[PDB]
Amino acid sequence: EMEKEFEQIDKSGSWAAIYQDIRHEASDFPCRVAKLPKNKNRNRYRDVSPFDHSRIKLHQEDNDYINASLIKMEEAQRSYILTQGPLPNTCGHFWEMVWEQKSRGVVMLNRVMEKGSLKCAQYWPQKEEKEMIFEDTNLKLTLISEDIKSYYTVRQLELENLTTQETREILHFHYTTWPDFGVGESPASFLNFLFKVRESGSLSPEHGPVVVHCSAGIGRSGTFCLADTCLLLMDKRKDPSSVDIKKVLLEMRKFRMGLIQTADQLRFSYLAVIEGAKF
Ligand SMILES: [Cl-]
Ligand SMILES: [Cl-]
Ligand SMILES: [Cl-]
Ligand SMILES: [Cl-]
Ligand SMILES: [Cl-]
Ligand SMILES: [Cl-]
Ligand SMILES: [Cl-]
Repeated sequence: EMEKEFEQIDKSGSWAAIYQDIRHEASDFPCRVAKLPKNKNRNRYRDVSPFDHSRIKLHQEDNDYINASLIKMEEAQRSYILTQGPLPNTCGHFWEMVWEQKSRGVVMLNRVMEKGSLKCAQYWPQKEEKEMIFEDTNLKLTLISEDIKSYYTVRQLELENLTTQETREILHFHYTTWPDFGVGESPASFLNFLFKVRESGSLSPEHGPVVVHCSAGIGRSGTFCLADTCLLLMDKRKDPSSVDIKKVLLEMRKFRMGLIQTADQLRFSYLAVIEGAKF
């Protein structure tokens, strides 16, 4: 069904056109807080801001602002936090959000440098003996172990609230092989990565929402959540062919602007959901 629609779009070459229809129909909500002067250095890209209604608020006494959005998919019964790659001055905010929102997993979809450009701060420790302390938000983060695989790496991190000395294990799922240009010929390793995140329990409703990021927190991140939600909808619905990817994406874009940044990414999402549904 969805498969048929896919071929028709490909035959007619109308990916660009469908994607531009999505951009035109997308919600527009205010982002007043994101745009306040005092928040200029908390945004990686001035063109990518959380809506006020869905922005994650930091709890500590201080500016509550982080560039992160809660995406609550009602029907699919899953929530995600989509955020930008942390900046050198917002790594403490980032981990503070993970703590306060009770996330179990963090999903990273870029390498810290790609095509020789910085997309994200080194916001986690690379060596066991060199833990990170975020003095502004009073948190300690330790690498406990890491499982480096061919197409992704999973790290076990210990996050300690230095105020309470409570500790939590955070799973860091780092997809390290998203192509430097365009998207993957095949969705196979992206889909295997998604299933590994699922299998870990990080997406379970007993935890806070998974934190998902890339550089701006809308393109690859949008792909990840879009595919995951569509696959949920396909397995839950009495009629699985009723899942409309374009509608699911528009619904997601009520919570954060600009999810899926290119017609290729849109096409890749279709591919990933189609291939995924089979599995
Ligand atoms: Cl201000
Ligand atoms: Cl939904
Ligand atoms: Cl492997
Ligand atoms: Cl699941
Ligand atoms: Cl990215
Ligand atoms: Cl739908
Ligand atoms: Cl857009």
